[PDB]
Amino acid sequence: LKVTKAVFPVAGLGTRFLPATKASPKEMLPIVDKPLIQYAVEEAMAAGITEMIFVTGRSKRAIEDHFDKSYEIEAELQARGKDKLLELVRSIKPSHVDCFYVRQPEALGLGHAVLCAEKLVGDNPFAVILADDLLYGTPPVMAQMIEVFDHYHSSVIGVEEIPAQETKSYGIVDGKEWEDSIIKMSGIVEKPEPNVAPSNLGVVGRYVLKPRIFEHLRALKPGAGGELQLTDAIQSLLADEQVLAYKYHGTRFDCGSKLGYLKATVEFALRHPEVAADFEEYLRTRSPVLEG
Amino acid sequence: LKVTKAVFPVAGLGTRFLPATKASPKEMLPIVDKPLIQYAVEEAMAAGITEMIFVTGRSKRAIEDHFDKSYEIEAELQARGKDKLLELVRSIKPSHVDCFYVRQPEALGLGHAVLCAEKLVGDNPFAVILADDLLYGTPPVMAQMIEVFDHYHSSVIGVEEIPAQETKSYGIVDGKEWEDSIIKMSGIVEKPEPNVAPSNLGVVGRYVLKPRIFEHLRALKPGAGGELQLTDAIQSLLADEQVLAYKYHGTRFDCGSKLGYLKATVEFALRHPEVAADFEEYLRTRSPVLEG
Amino acid sequence: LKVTKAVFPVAGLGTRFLPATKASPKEMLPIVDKPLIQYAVEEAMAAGITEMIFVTGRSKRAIEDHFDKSYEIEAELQARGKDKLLELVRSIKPSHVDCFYVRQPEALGLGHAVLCAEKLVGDNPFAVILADDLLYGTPPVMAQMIEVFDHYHSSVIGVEEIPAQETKSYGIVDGKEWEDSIIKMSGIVEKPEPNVAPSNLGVVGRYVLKPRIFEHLRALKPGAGGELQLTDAIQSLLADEQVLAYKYHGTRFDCGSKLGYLKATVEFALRHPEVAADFEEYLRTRSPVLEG
Amino acid sequence: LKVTKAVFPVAGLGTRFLPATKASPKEMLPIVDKPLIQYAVEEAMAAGITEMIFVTGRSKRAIEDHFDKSYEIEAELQARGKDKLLELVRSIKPSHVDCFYVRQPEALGLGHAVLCAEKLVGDNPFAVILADDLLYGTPPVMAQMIEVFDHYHSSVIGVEEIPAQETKSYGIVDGKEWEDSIIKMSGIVEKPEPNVAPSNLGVVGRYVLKPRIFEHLRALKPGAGGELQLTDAIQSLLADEQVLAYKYHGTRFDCGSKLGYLKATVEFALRHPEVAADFEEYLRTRSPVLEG
Repeated sequence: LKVTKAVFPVAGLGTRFLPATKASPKEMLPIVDKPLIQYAVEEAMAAGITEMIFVTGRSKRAIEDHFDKSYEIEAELQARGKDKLLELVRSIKPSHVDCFYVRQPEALGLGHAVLCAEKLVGDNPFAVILADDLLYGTPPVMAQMIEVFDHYHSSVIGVEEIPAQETKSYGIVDGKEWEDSIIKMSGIVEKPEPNVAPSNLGVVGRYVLKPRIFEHLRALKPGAGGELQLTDAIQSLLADEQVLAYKYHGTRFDCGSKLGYLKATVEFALRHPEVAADFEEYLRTRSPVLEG
Repeated sequence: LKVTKAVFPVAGLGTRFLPATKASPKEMLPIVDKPLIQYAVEEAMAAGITEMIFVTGRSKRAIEDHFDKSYEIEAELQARGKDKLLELVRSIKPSHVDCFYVRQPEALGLGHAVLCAEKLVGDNPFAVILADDLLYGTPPVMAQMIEVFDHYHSSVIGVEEIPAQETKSYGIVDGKEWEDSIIKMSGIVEKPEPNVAPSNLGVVGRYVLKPRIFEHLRALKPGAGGELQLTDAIQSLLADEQVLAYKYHGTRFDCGSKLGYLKATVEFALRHPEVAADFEEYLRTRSPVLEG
Repeated sequence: LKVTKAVFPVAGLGTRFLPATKASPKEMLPIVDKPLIQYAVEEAMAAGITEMIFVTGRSKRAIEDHFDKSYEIEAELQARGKDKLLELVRSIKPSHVDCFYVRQPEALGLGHAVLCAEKLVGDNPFAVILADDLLYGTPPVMAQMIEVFDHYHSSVIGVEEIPAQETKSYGIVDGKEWEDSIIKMSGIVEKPEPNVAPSNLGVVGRYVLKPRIFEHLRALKPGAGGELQLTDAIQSLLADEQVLAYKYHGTRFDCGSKLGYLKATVEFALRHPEVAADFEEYLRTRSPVLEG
Repeated sequence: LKVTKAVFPVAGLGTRFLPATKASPKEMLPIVDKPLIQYAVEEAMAAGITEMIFVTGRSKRAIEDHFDKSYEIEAELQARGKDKLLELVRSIKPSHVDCFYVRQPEALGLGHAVLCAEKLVGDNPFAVILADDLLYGTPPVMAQMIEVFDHYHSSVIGVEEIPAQETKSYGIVDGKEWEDSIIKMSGIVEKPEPNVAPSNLGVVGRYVLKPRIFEHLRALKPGAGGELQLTDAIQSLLADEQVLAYKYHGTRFDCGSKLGYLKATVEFALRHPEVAADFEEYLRTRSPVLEG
């Protein structure tokens, strides 16, 4: 059983980024020169995934027009004779990668977004990648997680040791450590108060899910708006079969926050061949007072 | 004669920002949490301008959907009970500000973009603002320039002392200094070699133009694609009436370049009440090695 | 004072055409092979008008994409070598015609839509054309009305004799005939009861307005939703200066109704070079029974 | 093995409908008050199909916005208190129906569009429905064809008797009749000359295909542009397993042609609750002269 598909929820309101996210989801925010969602798709590609399923909401066109062919932009590029840039634009969606679109009509949360993709995933394991968790890993984090999935044939939840006083911001897993970095999960709890959290292992926006999850999602009684909690479906699933938590190696930038977006911008600029040296020299010599 | 209108060319390919500008013009790039074009519109508003004319090209919808009312986003905001954010979203286009759209069908340069707006400006003086020149001024730069225009009733070209070896990147003005910061222009030349440049005063993306400019634009024989050089029209205009260069005070970020975009991000983050303190402490303590 | 501008309110919900108008304004409905709004723009062009001002609302993109350039459609035509269809596509917006867009954020009616366009019209007389009134006239109706305006330099209201029992569907004018088909208006009333209507001359969706109309729209007490009844502004205007009603020659199809749209389709098909002869023969021989 | 999925190629350039199809695919053309593609989706729904796969090209947004939720149109309906029109709008995409989108970046024909959808169909039989073939059948034609598929578990090709001199416009099947209206196919040929055509049974835009078809599409030598002739893949398939042609009962309108579109408009108008009686009376009494 090989994972060839990834589901990307890309209806991010980005309240912490208004007004920038007025007309585009937060997953389209650029880090230096590349949208968050493209980093995420490239991470999926590095894990062997070739079918990208985008679950869109408002401003779907920012996502669609990013990955779909643009005749007008290739015209402008061809007209300016910019041949390297032409191939850069084509590489956003290589020929062997497919992009499919499905709608989440109402912003009803992650579990609902996953369930919307059910009949596009079919009877197949699949990745779920939240692009506002920007991850740097060697190899990429989803590639690490596909290694785990290929070995154990169990769902894999990406987790990270987080500060004990911040457990109210994370889903928190419980279980016994198995091998290095792998926890056989006995439970998952959504945003526990620090004094009740069963561990310091918080869920990050990376999952490999076996298709049985859809069955458990469908069984949940929804909330007020109709929200389905993916955590409740995961909790229900591990009662029936093995579910693993994987402590990935790498660095996370929480680009659901402006601070994390700024850290990501700084770190990736300093790795960017076009600007790294000049940007470092700028940080070293900048004046503290902005003159108007 | 009061300036109530501003023309914003917003068909920026952003070759230096591909792939981020695949589906949105470079003028929509965010600085922390606000698109460049919104900074520019706010600068025009600070100068008393109330009619915003956007000259669009590819991906016009990123611009239109930013300034036009969104029913879906206000629905999401109302559904989440986020009332301060609701007013933030409404303030993108205050009730007393109008936004009009006109097309530049082909990317044929700035003079062509200005001429496309002729019959929307009418027989009125108007501002031209290039949003990828991000300016910080107290008061804002266009407000400074409208002060000059209201006093002299002559076109005003925003200029800046630039390094002598970089004159090939700028239009360069010539003339006699009049009062503090004001040059009565005798000529303007597009991108001269350093050893021939008549001054070190380079044109930045800010203009106040009297409507006679349209006549001079129309008189120009176009280039290969049909490009019209605004510089040639300005050169032609000053032969007939007074045209002034204004040395504004403030700081410019060249956000047509990735480096300038990064400097702008850093400087405006350190002024941003939500992140300034944490971002400074991050810059002070960050590790030099990114761990994968 | 020549009329060079026309205002086209194109926020038509087409409740009578749902679900067809789900994602497109009713003014984009095709008559045989051409949208209603393109018939209206061609009528304006025949009257010498060269600036088209579209007051958009919901689904603005169907209108914008129709009149703006499309590279992808021209790439598909180019790839199929289909040549005459290129001149046809280019003819949708000839080089000497400008298209400008302004938003009516809330669908508040015709008088309000006219006021939204004020700063695009400036201090100029202008046509107002409701495209869901499809008019066939030789010469075109707006061309007839501009001839009237050029002769009298007064606002012109298009009218037609309507059945006496239908006056509650129309604005109804009153006055005295002055030359063949020209009424010097003494009054206008919005939707009178038949037994109270002062004439049988009902207003159709064609106007030539002098810019004094904007001051009269502002003087109006708004309706409960904020509507400004254009009829009441015309009533106010004619107290200060001459306003004329013009009994145009030609045929109207009320394409605000499904029945008028079908009649229009039949009549224009029977004049269409490609289908007229074959469609008439089909209407002559068609079987009344539809086999299922 | 039930058919739950239908593939709708909707990249139709509608060269015969320009300029109407400038900004909208021909499959969005309305018949009275409903787009062709919605008739096609309703026919699929009547056959028990619940996953609609749209293979888009140029102007994908007209198709997407038709089937996806619109908050602004529902806000305008809500503000006008128009209630039954809400159920009508919601009925465009009922809760139990999923809409998925895949791109055909280059307009390379039907067989190629079917292969583009392969990974959305998976290992499942599927319907293929060309919406510009408007079919009226009681029960609907795809419902008739699914009954055939459920009975024989073989691919089903929709066919109709066509005039012998028109075979160069059709794929033409050959075989032996097996039950009323069912032909066990021995061959199929794309557009034979009349004197060479093996039958008068022409293929219409309705198919039920088993997923073995994808392997046969891949085995085909591509056309000069990269096209894959679906007819040749069906010819290849029937050498390995049973393929049936089904002579449906009902009436076809070729809405790839302006004349068929007009006939469809007339016939469906004459069955429409709101206009049938009044439209028939207009056709009976209409004057042949159009007054200008």
